[PDB]
Amino acid sequence: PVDVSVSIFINKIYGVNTLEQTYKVDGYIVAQWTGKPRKTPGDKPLIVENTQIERWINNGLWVPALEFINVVGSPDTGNKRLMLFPDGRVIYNARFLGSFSNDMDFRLFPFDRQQFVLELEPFSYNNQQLRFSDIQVYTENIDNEEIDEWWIRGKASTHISDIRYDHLSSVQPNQNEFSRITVRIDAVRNPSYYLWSFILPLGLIIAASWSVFWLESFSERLQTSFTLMLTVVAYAFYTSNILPRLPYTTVIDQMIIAGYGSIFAAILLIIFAHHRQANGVEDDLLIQRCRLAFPLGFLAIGCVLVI
Amino acid sequence: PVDVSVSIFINKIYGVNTLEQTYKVDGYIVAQWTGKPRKTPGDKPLIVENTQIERWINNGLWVPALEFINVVGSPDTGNKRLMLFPDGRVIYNARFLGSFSNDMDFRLFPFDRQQFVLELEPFSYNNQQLRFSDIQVYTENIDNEEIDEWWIRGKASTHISDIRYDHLSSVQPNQNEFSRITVRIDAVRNPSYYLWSFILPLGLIIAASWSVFWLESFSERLQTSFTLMLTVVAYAFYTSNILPRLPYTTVIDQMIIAGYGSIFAAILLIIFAHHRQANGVEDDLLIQRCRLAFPLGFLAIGCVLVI
Amino acid sequence: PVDVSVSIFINKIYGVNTLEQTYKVDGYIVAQWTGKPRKTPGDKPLIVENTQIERWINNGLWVPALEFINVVGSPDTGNKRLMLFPDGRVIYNARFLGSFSNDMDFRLFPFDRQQFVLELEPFSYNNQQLRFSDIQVYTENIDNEEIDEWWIRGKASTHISDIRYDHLSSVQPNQNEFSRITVRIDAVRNPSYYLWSFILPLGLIIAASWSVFWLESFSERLQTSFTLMLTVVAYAFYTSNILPRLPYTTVIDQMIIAGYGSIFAAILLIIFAHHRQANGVEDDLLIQRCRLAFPLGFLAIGCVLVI
Amino acid sequence: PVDVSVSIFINKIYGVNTLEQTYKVDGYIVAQWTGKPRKTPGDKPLIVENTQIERWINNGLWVPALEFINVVGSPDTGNKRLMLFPDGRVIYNARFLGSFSNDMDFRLFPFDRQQFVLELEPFSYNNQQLRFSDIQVYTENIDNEEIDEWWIRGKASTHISDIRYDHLSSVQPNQNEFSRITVRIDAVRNPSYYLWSFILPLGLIIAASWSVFWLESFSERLQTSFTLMLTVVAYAFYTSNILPRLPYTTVIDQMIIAGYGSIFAAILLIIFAHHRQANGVEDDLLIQRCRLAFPLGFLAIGCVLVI
Amino acid sequence: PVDVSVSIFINKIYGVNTLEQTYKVDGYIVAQWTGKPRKTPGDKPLIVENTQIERWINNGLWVPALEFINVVGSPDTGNKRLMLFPDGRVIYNARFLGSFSNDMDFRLFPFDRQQFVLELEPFSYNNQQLRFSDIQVYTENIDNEEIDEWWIRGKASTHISDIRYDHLSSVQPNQNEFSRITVRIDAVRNPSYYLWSFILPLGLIIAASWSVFWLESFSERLQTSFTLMLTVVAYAFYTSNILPRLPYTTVIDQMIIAGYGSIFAAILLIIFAHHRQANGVEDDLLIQRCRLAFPLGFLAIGCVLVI
Repeated sequence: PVDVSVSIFINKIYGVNTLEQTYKVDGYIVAQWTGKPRKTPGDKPLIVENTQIERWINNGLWVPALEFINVVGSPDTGNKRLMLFPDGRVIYNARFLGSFSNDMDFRLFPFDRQQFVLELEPFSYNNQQLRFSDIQVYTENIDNEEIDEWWIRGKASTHISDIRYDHLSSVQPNQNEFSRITVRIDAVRNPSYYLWSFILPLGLIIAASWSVFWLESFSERLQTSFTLMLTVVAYAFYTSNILPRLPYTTVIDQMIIAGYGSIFAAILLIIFAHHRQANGVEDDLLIQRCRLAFPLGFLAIGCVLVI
Repeated sequence: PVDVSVSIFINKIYGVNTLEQTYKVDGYIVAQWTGKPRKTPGDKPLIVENTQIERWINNGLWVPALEFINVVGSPDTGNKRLMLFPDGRVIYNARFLGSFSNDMDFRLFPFDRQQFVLELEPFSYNNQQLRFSDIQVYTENIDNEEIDEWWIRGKASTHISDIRYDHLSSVQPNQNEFSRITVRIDAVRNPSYYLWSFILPLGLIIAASWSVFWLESFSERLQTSFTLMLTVVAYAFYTSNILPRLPYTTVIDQMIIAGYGSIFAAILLIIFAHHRQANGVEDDLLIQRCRLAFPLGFLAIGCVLVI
Repeated sequence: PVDVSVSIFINKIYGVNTLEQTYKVDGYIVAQWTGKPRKTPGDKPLIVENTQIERWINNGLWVPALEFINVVGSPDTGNKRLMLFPDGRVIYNARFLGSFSNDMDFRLFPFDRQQFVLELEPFSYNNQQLRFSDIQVYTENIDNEEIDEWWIRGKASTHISDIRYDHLSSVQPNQNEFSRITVRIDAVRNPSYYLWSFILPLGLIIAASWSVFWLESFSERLQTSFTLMLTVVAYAFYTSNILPRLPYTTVIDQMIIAGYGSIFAAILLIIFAHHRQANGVEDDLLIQRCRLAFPLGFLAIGCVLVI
Repeated sequence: PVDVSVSIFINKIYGVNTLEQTYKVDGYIVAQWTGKPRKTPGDKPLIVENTQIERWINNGLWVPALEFINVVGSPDTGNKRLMLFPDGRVIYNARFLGSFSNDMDFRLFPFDRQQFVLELEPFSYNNQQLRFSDIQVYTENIDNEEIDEWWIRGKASTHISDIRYDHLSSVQPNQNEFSRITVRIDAVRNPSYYLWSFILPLGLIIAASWSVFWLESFSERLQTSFTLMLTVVAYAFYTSNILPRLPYTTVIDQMIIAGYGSIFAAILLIIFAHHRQANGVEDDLLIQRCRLAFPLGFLAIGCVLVI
Repeated sequence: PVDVSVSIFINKIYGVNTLEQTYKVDGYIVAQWTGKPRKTPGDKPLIVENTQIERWINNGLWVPALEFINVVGSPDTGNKRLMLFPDGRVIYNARFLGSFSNDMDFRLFPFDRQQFVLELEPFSYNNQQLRFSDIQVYTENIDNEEIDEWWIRGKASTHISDIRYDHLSSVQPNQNEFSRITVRIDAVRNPSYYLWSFILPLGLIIAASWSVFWLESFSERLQTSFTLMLTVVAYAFYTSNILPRLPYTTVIDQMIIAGYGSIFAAILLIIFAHHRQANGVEDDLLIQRCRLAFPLGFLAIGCVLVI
């Protein structure tokens, strides 16, 4: 089991496709291992660049293919470097961009807190043939300055795990198990755009839904309420292209459903108020005085639907 | 006919393009076959990695090209591995991403139940030259946890079929027939997003279409009904970008057509009620009392259009 | 002139980009020719797979490059096969996906009838050096089952034509002429989605445009008509993203222009009716009784604009 | 200075990205030059196809790389052909698709007249090492038949120019200058779609803006005018996705700004008419009679904003 | 430390993805260095073109890989040239397109002033093995002519810096430090499109929000205000697809929030005016006379929200 030391320098994280739960990570990967000693020209290390490492591999030099488990497709790799040292150690540096996938949990879409996971593993060599000793992830080029769409909180957690595989049991009897590296970078979404553009107008429209009751006759109350639905429909088609589709309901969508329930509540109370006239002569006072009780009640409802 | 054992490990299924009936499958494919025995360095199996299997193929090593029948383009393959054993068996492991196509049937778009089909077949070698013995599909990394947009129900069904070809009859007289593997993974769509965002507002708008009749004069009934159409038009341009185009009509679209038929029904009954005045003096009572019969009738109509 | 027999197996046709008049065709192409006889190992034909035909080509084996004339870019080819027979014939099988272009005529966009054209031609070898003998196109995997967005009507017509070129006259004096194969697959669009979602609401909105006249006073007639425009504007921004842009006007767009002309017609008749008051006292009866003549007249107009 | 004869056969021009000022050109390029005479097998010219010219180039055959100056990225080249003649001349044929860029001037977006520019130049060889003798551009497969989105007017103008470079002065003292070919194909946009879908409804809405004044009281005039803005806003979000963004204002956008200025003009005249009541008793006649002077005045304004 | 002279000719800058803070730069890069003298055929410099430099690199010729630090993926390189001189100097010319990233600061989105940064650095050779002497950036093909979406102000600033790396300390003890080149091209956005299409209608709608108060009764004031919200909602879904998402609020979005605050302000003053009736008989004069004080106050507010 040859010892391999991995260093992952995360250049930048961007392109968080919330639709597909993918995110593009750019960076560098550096693998250090020690093999047989060899003769180099001088004591200078021998640097082999891209479109030239492949000739050394065809010659018989051992370069492992450290794949990414959670990647989409194949990483659009850039330059690659191979330093052969006269001491006997080999350093493989590479630049990678990749669309990585993760099980993002969108419980609170404005206020989300996920982790970007890079999962690195040897493709063919098991634990008895290649073992990852340690990884230090240099998340240093990543920095939040309150303009970034994701605040990257803290450092990056590194984990060296050992993973067995069911599908390699048929081809390998007892050694079908691979070493693996998990790099988790905890990030929180910047909620200020959604707070200042997609939530405050819901508050204004729901306040308007409270203020619709101030009219003293029923027909233009109905016309006002149908104008409102339209308004709520227009702003519901607004914010229909920013967020993914999940079984449970994200915060913007409870606000939209709360707006729908409000406008309808207005419908049912004005129809009931029109039908409180038992003989067509009794006025509407106790149910028409909901201009201060219904607003506070739906403030409580909205406080529930935010918490 | 050399026996080939195939193991397909489905890593993840995503990107279901309902527009094009394509879906991206990531995974690994492992082909086991047995050829002539050979001399390897030691009893250790010889592992040949990517950009190095091609040299062995050019040397004269037999590696079949197991194509995907239902794939879009060519699969964006990643790392590939070839283990040559001193016993005499060869194991070809490969990582594939592919846009696969299937005849998806969108009878009930919120409540759909399809199957993702991976169709694997040798490209050039017929049944007399290469026969698939067995396939076990390790659908294990796939798991539903009620956040996924598709619930993957049960295991994956495997089928080894034998398929003849008409276009290879002109070039091969009697042996133009190929072995084939069909892997079907039954999946059901998560309907909760469509139920809680795209169907309940139809219920509210159609209930509003029922409540439009409570006004006691005809002109602002017409103005209210024209406001409503607009509302139904706005929400009909909503949900115009989520679903494909088919000959028959999916559940959201019967709800939209039902809304159109409702609003118009409101138009025709209020024009008829205005024209029930035979001499301009007869009032409208029996046709204006549809605030409790028309709603239940269209509840029955909606129950038909959901079932 | 070596005789080449071509067999094109159309796997599936999809992705009809009406914007760009391109469509993606997946399939296989099989070229049969006869050259010098050669010695093969045994009487078994020699099969040469992908990333190995190129070595035979570099050795000196003659493989023509049968290009597609009407393709966009280069076809994303998959696996390729070359059978060399001891008899003396060579069979080149290949799997191709291509974005093909054609002069689509969108006279009736819901009810369109076009033909998908695959135009195949040798890239460098003229008629005196390579002649296409016959083509049989196996359009068999293509089948309509009334869910497909295009019904493929009948078989595929094959045509072997002879095409001269002006730009190759300067480099080739008398033989600048190439053989060519045209494969035309006649298809008709499935109109049921457009009939049941994009035409019937025009009928409802135009019927509403007829029913706008039932109001007995002029000001709220104007307000209703301005609400209607908005409605027609909203549904005109609907269906603005499904169809291409042409000089002449497709069926949906005559319906939209007919709706605009209707609503305006309503404007001009109500302004004229308000101005039929010569001294401000004469009522409006003969021009206000267009609730049964204007609807039938625009039924005739719509029958013209559909036929 | 070796003489190179270029023939560019433009197959088709499409994909005019007005957003990015790029357009995709498909076609063929044929370079004729004369070098040292050579021995070929027979008097038949020797044809070298794609993935085989590179071996001749590595052998020592001189093939220049005729780059495109105004291309986006690298051209997605297809098949390439190299005819070596026993006489001594070499013909390099190639099929190219490219995203080409040009300084498109969108002064009149419905009625635009631009030119598609293909700029071809040797990458490394200056004028003293490679000189373009003549170019004839065979724009023949391009034809307008009044369905195309661009009418291609006339032939293609060819220009052989000589261009110096500042950045190659530091590496080449006196010969840093390259020959160049400019091919300009003048095209005019098909305006009929914009005339019949994006300009006539502006005329109808502005005519409605003229007809808003016919109401005899002020409050519902204001409500009608606020309905109108909404209408103008809805149709202003319509046609927000077809055209690029420029400093000056294209014809659709002067029509939208003219509509905004109209509706507001209606606002200011009805507020002024309500404020012409000096003591609340004086009626509004001279400023309310703008139902025939304001429409003709804004006909003149629109005639200015079209010309 | 071999001296390398770099010349970067920026052909064109376009495709500024404000969503991803990426921009596509096309251009040429020319590296001059001096190595061992060599024998060339004649005194003519030896030019080695693309798909032929790699053979010289495999032979043993030293060509450094000058990577881009801030690039997305790998640059879609085009033609490459290598001039070997008999004097002893080597010139490597290359054509590159790249998606480059930068920390764009969107404080004033119509009136933005950023800088496009190209960051060039040797991939493997440190300062002791390769040192950049000087760079002159020939920003000459870039020119503004008041049609471009970005005005490129002034020349391009060049900077030769020295950058240490933490992740290369584990593999290189004392020399882990690389020379680097930063090219900054200051650009300002063309604001005229946003001024003439996305800001002036906000002024008109807010002026309408001021003029809503002229009605003399409360119910249709409320209906007018609900029509207005809808208007503000429709134009708020307008301009929802042009700009990125940031923590702080860009100029269009303060205008949208200012419009929301206006319409609501109208709501609260008309509810308060209706509630200033202490016994239902006191009229509303002092709070209804805000048709000239509220407009100027919100002119001051808008002057704050623009400055």
